[PDB]
Amino acid sequence: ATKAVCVLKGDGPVQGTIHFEAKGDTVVVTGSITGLTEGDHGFHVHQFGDNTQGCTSAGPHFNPLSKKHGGPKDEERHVGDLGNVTADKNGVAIVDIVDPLISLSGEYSIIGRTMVVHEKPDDLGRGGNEESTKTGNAGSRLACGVIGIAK
Amino acid sequence: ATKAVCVLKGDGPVQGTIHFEAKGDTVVVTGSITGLTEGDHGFHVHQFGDNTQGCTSAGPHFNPLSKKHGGPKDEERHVGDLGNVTADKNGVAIVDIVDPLISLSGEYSIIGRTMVVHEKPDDLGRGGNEESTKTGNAGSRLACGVIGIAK
Ligand SMILES: [Cu+2]
Ligand SMILES: [Cu+2]
Ligand SMILES: [Zn+2]
Ligand SMILES: [Zn+2]
Repeated sequence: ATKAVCVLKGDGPVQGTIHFEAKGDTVVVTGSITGLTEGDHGFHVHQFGDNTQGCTSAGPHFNPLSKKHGGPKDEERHVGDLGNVTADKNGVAIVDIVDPLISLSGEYSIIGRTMVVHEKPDDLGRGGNEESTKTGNAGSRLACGVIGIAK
Repeated sequence: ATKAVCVLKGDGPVQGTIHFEAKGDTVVVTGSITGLTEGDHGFHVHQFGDNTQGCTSAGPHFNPLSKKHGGPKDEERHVGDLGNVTADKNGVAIVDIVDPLISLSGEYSIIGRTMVVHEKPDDLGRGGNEESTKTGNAGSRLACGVIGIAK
């Protein structure tokens, strides 16, 4: 697929539609998430597209290369590290990311995996603690969805 | 990619969890669906893992070989044609299917696509009207979910 889509849903007020498009050796991510508290929220691709137990069953951050948690710009990051999405006072976050590590095909494709938007911001592996270089301290999983093939 | 899972959700009471496992050269599908009316219900893999408009956006049945709709045992069928699941009087349908066309990797992969359970029985393409050759007259989509990679 050169195109993918993900519908984020959770137990609370957070929902959103995320679009993915392959361009060169990058994936352009677009869309929006509504119902968010003003400010930043971690935005990551988790390993499994398993929603049997809410967003918890999605597992760890997609990390096929076995590296530590970082920000999208860092060389030392998990493939699923897409940084933070920023919500305005109205609680809407317009997503716009161009990532060079995630892919929509091949060994480490993200199709069939889970997109997760977190409760708190992602400190990009710079919080100092140990929960910083594993998840970036983004908190619980507000909404999530399995990444699917799009027309 | 040897295991996959799908959580079926809809506007109504129908829900269920479907499991997929690559065993040998085939794919074993198991699980259960609840909240169904007693009797048969179409059970298919639709082309897109797009839930932006409910089960509607999933598109037509997955059909990479460009064939007409049929039953799972027919030569002429869509790759996504898994026939009917049968609900007992308590509204529970136990899924136990092994299928020769679907796969969890490559050209026939259903990872990232949508599993749908229909309101009415699939006539296995033998209804005699044009609709039979497309959807088996299975009708509306009661519940669906994107097929994701499982641990
Ligand atoms: Cu995360
Ligand atoms: Cu169908
Ligand atoms: Zn990470
Ligand atoms: Zn069909």
